Amino acid sequence: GDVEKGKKIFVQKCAQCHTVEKGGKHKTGPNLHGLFGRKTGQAPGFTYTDANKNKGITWKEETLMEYLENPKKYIPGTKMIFAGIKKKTEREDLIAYLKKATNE
Amino acid sequence: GDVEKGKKIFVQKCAQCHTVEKGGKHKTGPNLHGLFGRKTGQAPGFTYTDANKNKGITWKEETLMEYLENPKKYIPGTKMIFAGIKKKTEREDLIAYLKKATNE
Ligand code: HEC
Ligand code: HEC
Repeated sequence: GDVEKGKKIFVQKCAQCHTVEKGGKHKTGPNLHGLFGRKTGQAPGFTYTDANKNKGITWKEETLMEYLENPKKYIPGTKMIFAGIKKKTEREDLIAYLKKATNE
Repeated sequence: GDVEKGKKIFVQKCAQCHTVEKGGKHKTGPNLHGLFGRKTGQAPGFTYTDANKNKGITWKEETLMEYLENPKKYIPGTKMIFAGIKKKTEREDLIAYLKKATNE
């Protein structure tokens, strides 16, 4: 496998949701450091879907190859969920901005 | 509603997938200009999910307040699916980079 190319692909298709650095922060997705040898859905502090939580497989070259070709196929139920906004005043302020900008 | 606050929220939580300016572009999500007083899934040239496409309700403060607190709940089926990496060589390259970066 070609590392330099893989780095570019990661930066374009994955970096937006995942960090790989040790101690890396969780974003939309979980930090991926120490991924090889780790079972699905074990990154401490992250909230996985039951699908990702129960896949029951170990991440490594082979599993990643199948998974990466089509995530939903390998782990039916895996998806990105649009983060809700629980605070009422925040939703009110956001809508006020939306009402103005989407109409100007 | 506090426009100034909504503006910051929008930019930090929504701008990455949505643009609101008239003639704006579609990103991971559709441009939201003209959103109010119009039914769901009406953005020209954007392919929504059947879920978002058939919610049928009309966007306005009321409906937006309920939707924003929990998208999935107000529109069962709305989500983002993880795109696969069709090219076998890219998957290999990506995996090599991950193997390097997640251990170092
Ligand atoms: C956000 C829009 C993401 C993009 C783009 C990518 N992934 Fe992701 N990934 C994301 C989340 C929120 C999740 C968990 C979803 C769930 O079902 O709970 C994941 C998970 C993974 C995993 C598994 C991690 C684990 O089990 O600990 C891997 C290995 C993974 N994603 C890899 C990955 C790569 C390499 C991406 C680009 C090709 C990529 N993801 C993009 C969110 C997002
Ligand atoms: C990218 C990950 C997104 C983020 C972050 C936000 N939204 Fe989004 N939004 C996104 C998509 C891909 C879709 C459509 C999905 C589908 O089911 O087809 C949407 C949809 C909306 C809509 C409805 C548009 C319509 O009915 O025409 C609204 C009102 C909306 N999104 C608003 C919104 C706001 C204000 C966000 C941040 C607070 C936000 N979304 C983030 C993708 C993404």
